[PDB]
Amino acid sequence: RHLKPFPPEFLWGAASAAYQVEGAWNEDGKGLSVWDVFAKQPGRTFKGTNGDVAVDHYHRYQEDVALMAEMGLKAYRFSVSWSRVFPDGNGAVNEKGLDFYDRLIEELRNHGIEPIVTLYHWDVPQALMDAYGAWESRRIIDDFDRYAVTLFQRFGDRVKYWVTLNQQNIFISFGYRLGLHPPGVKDMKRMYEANHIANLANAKVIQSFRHYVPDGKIGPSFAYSPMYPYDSRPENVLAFENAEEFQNHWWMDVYAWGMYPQAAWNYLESQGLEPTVAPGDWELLQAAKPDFMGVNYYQTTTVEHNPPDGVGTSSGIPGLFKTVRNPHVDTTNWDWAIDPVGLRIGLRRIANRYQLPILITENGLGEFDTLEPGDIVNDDYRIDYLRRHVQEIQRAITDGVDVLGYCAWSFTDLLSWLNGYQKRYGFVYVNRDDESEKDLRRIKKKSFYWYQRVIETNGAEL
Amino acid sequence: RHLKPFPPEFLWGAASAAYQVEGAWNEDGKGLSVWDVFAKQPGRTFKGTNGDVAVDHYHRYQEDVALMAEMGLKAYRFSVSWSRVFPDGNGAVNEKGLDFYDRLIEELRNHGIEPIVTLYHWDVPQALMDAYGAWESRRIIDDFDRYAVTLFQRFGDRVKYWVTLNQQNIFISFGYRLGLHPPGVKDMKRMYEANHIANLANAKVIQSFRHYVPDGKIGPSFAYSPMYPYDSRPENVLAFENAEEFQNHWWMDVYAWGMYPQAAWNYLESQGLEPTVAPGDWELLQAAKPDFMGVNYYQTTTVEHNPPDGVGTSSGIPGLFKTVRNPHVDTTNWDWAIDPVGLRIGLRRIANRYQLPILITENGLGEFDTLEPGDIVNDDYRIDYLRRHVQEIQRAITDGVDVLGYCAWSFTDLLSWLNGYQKRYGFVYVNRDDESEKDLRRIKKKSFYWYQRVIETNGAEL
Repeated sequence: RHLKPFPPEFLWGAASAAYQVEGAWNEDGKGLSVWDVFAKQPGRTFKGTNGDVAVDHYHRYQEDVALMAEMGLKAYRFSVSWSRVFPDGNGAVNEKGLDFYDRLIEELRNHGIEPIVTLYHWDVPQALMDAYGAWESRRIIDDFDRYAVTLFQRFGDRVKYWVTLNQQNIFISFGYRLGLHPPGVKDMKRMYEANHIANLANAKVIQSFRHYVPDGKIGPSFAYSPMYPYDSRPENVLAFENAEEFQNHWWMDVYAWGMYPQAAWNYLESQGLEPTVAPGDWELLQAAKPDFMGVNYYQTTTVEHNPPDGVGTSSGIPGLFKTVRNPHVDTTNWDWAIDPVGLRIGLRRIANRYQLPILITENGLGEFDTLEPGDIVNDDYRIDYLRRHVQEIQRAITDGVDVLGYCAWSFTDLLSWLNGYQKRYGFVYVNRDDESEKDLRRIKKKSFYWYQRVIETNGAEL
Repeated sequence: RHLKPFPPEFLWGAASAAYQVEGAWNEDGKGLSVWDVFAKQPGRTFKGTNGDVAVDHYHRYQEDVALMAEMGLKAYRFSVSWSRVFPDGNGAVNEKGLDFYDRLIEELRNHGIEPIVTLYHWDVPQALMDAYGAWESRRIIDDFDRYAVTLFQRFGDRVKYWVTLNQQNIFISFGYRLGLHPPGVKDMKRMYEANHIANLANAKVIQSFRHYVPDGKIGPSFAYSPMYPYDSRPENVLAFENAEEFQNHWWMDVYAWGMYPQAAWNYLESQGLEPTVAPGDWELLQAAKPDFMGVNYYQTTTVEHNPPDGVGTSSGIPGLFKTVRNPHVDTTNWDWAIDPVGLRIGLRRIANRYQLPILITENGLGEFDTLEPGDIVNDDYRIDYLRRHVQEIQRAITDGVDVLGYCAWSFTDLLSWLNGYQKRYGFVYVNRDDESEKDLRRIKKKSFYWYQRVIETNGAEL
C-alpha cells in the first residue's frame, strides 16, 4: 500500500463568502441583506464589526485575483450576493451587480483559474424577510430559482462548478434553533419548516441547472461533523447511530436520495416537529440528483447515551444522544477539535453511503497571526493543519473516494459573522483589525508559499 | 415513550436447516450433497458425526409439526434439500423428494403455520461439484434457477415467504477462504469468484420469482455481525468503517442495490482478488430487488486499528481492521458476545441504509442442556437470551424498523455442521448424543412454554 497521487486536474482551491469579503454594502444599487441588518443590531457582533467594508474585495478584486494567480490556484470558490443581483430579492435585476461578478469571473478566467460559484451564503435580501419571512415561506422557492437561473444564464458558459446552498444545516439551525444568526429565532418547529423549504429550493435549482448548464457540475455543500461513538458500549454505539442520522443523514440523505431518514422522522413526528409536506414535494426532492456532495469540514463530534431526562458543554436530544469531549483528538487554542483522520472518515462515509464525488468546499485553521516587520507572517501552525488534512485526503483518494478538489478556507483574511477579524484564516493577511480599516493591504503569509508548492507538485510535496 | 406493539401479523417463528435435521440421507432417491461427502472425510467433524440420521425429521415431521402447533408457532422456516429434488442438481426431477416438502407444507398449513421456504442452506448436490465445481461455475446460475422455479411452481400457491441463499457469507467464506466447509479450499481469489456467481444466482432467482409468485415476498438472508469501533480514537473509527464495509456491506449492498462498495472493491483489486465481471452482470444484480433483508444474528464484533504489519483470538486484515474483545458486553461459554442491543443496532442500520423490511431468520442460544429426572430441561439461560433479544426487536419496531418476524434458532435440537450435538439450540430437546441416536424422543424444554406464552400474548408482556 503506497498512496495514489492526486488526480491530474484536482481543483486546488481557496474560498470566501460574499458578506465576509466584499464590503461595498450599499454601492451600485445593492439592496440590504438580512446580515446587513442583523450585524448592525448593537451587541450582536464583536466590537460592532460588520460587512460595510469587510476586507473591501469588491474594490480590490483585481489585486486579490493577481495574488491567486501568483499562488497558482486552480480554483477560487466565492459566493454571489443575492442582494446585489436582486436588491429586493425578486423584481428587477440589477445589471451593476451582475457586472461585478462578470468582471470577477473574467479576471479569474484570464488567469486560468476555475470559478466555483456558490449561489447562497446566508444573505437573503432583507426585502424577502420583510415580505414573507424568507426561508419560512414556499414563496422563496420560486424567488431563489429565478435568482439562480439568472446566474446560470449569465455565467453558465464560463463556470462549470456550482454550489447551491452552502451549509444549510448551519444557516437553518443557527437562524431558527439557536437564534445566533438571522432571523434570531429559537423554535424547532419553525426550524424544520424552513429547512424543508430550503430542501425544495435546492432541488428546484438543480433541476433548472440541468437545463441551463448541461455540461456543468452542481451540488449542495454540507457542514459535516462526522459522529463517533465514545466507546463500544452498545448504548453508545446506538447513540452514534441516532446522532449520525439526526445531525448528518437528515441533510445528506435528502440531498442524495430525496428522502428523510425514517427513525429521525418518526422521532420528530412524535414531538410534533416534522415539516409540513405538500403534494409534489417528494417527487421534486427525489428528481434532483447532484453531481457531487460539497463538504465543509472542521471537526468530528463524539457522542454517548443520553437518558430520557438528560442533556438537551454537552448538547443533545434526551433519549437519543449527547455530545462528550473526545479525549483522543487534539484541540486548537480555542478548544475546538483538530481531527484530520475525521476528514478521511467523512469522505469515506459519503462515498460508501451515496457513491458521490466530493468537493471539499471549506477547511482551514483560524488563529491570531502576528505581522512582523518587513511584512512577514510566519504561520507554520496553519501549514501544519492544512498539511495534515491534505495528507488524509490523499489517503481517502487512495481508498477509492473521488475527491474533485479542496478549497482552503480562506484565500484572504475575512470578517467573521459575529467575532470580528482577529481569528484569521487566510493565506493572505489583510492589514485591518476590529477598530480600523488601516490601509487594507494584502500580505502573503508563509502558508501562501507552502500552498503554492503543493499546487506546483499536485500535492506530491506537502 | 410508548413502545409500539408487535404488528398483528408478526411472524413468530422458529427455524431449522435440512442437513441439520432431516436424516434420510440416501432415501427416496435423494442424491449426495456436498455435505454428505464432506462430513464423512476422517477428522472433519466431531466424533465423526454427520447427517445420515441427524434428528430424523424426515420420518418424524408429523410429530415435530404437532409440537409446533402446540407451541402456537405462526411460522416455521426450513430449508429444502436440493439433492432431494434434483439428485444430480440438474437433470431429472425427483417426485418423491418434492412430495416430502409437499407433505410438510400441508402439515404446517393444516395447523395454521406459515411455511417460510429457504431455497439453499449449503447443500448443493455433489454431482454439480463433480461436474463443474458448483459455485465456481456460472453453470450453477441456470441450474439453481431451474431448481428454484420448480419449487415456485409446486409451492408458490401455498408459500408466501421465501428466502434464497441463507448466509452466503458463511458458506462462501468457510468453503473457499477458511477451508472449514465444502469444498475445503483456502484461496481468496476463488472465494470472491464463487461469491460473485452466488450473487448472480440470487438475483436470477428473485427475477424468476416475480414471474411465478406475484404475491410472494422473497429475500436473501445475511449472517450479520454489526461492527463497533473500540472507541473514539479516529483510527479505530476508521477501522470500523473498513470492517462494516468489508464484512457486511460487501454482501448487503449487492443484495439491496446490486453494487459492491468501492473501497472494498479497490482493496481487492489491489490484491488481485476482485471477481471477474461479465456483460450483463450489473444489469442483473441491479434489477433484482428483494422484498426484505433476512438477518441471521448472534453477536456484534468490535474492531480497532490494524497496521499493515499486524493481525491477519484476534483476526482481521492488515491495514484495514482487527477484532478486539468488547469489554462492555457479556459473553457466552464459547466467548461469543451476548449483545441484544446490537440486534437493535443492526436492524436500525439496515433500515437506515436500505429502507428494507427485515425478517430475522435466525437468533438463538446454544448451550449444554441437562436432561433432569422426569424429562425436564430447565433452560432459563435460553429464556433470558431470547427475552432480551425480543425486547430489543420491539424497540427497533418502535424506532420505525419494519420487522416482519423473528425465527428463533432452533425449533428442535439439531446436528451442528462440525461440532456434533452437545451444544443444543432447540426449544425441543432431542434425546441423542454424539455416540448414538438413542431413541430420538422429543422433550419440551422450559423455553418451549415461555415462547408459547410470548406468541399467545403477541409479545405484550415483555
